Amino acid sequence: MISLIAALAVDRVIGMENAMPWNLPADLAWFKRNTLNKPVIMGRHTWESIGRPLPGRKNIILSSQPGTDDRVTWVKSVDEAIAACGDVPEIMVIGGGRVYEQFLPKAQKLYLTHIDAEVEGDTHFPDYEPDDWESVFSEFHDADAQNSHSYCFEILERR
Ligand SMILES: NC(=O)c1ccc[n+]([C@@H]2O[C@H](COP(=O)([O-])OP(=O)(O)OC[C@H]3O[C@@H](n4cnc5c(N)ncnc54)[C@H](OP(=O)(O)O)[C@@H]3O)[C@@H](O)[C@H]2O)c1
Ligand SMILES: Nc1nc(=O)c2nc(CNc3ccc(C(=O)N[C@@H](CCC(=O)O)C(=O)O)cc3)cnc2[nH]1
Ligand SMILES: [Mn+2]
Ligand SMILES: [Mn+2]
Ligand SMILES: [Mn+2]
Repeated sequence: MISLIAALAVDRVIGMENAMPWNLPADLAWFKRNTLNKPVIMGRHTWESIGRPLPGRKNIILSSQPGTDDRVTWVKSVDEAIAACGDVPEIMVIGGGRVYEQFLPKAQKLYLTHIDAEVEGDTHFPDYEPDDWESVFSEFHDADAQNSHSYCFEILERR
């Protein structure tokens, strides 16, 4: 099973200048809980944005060029990325925009955080057809002293 996990600001913005400009510790904690002990697939730009391997996960990087770091696994196509995960129950695709586009048709589950923040950005999450997806979990949180915007955790499953 393939799942996508992402955090979306208003208008599906997910990034600007190869960064995420907000800081929401509760959402990073949610990301860690839902990805720990699972393989994670990311594109090369997202690898450069994170800047280090994510511990406790098999890190798989898509790039058309040879890898430059043997602490992670480098693959050259979507099918190779999936194969490199082995026989696991759930593969997590962690972006960015181009990677989400390619994996969305193959995904059964979306873990989305909707952040109430207006962000200028240059990268968006794919347009997804709402009729294809059932909301099975949602949890709203107001802003607090640690998290400066309100946010909604949602899990959707392909109908
Ligand atoms: N808010 C969130 O949830 C979230 C999550 C992830 C990322 N982001 C943001 O998203 C942005 C990065 O997204 P992006 O769309 O620019 O880049 P991306 O999807 O991270 O990376 C694209 C790169 O991945 C490689 N790639 C993708 N598909 C491939 C394929 N089928 N075969 C081989 N290589 C492939 C290519 O690398 P080569 O050029 O080396 O071939 C391509 O240039 C940043 O702003 C980041 O902060 C946000
Ligand atoms: N909901 C969600 N939020 C994100 O911030 C996110 N980010 C990415 C890609 N970028 C990043 C950037 C940093 C870290 C990171 O530092 N993660 C630590 C945080 C642990 C914690 O804060 O409790 C990790 O071990 O996962 C992960 C992914 C992909 N999907 C996402 N999905
Ligand atoms: Mn092929
Ligand atoms: Mn197999
Ligand atoms: Mn806000």
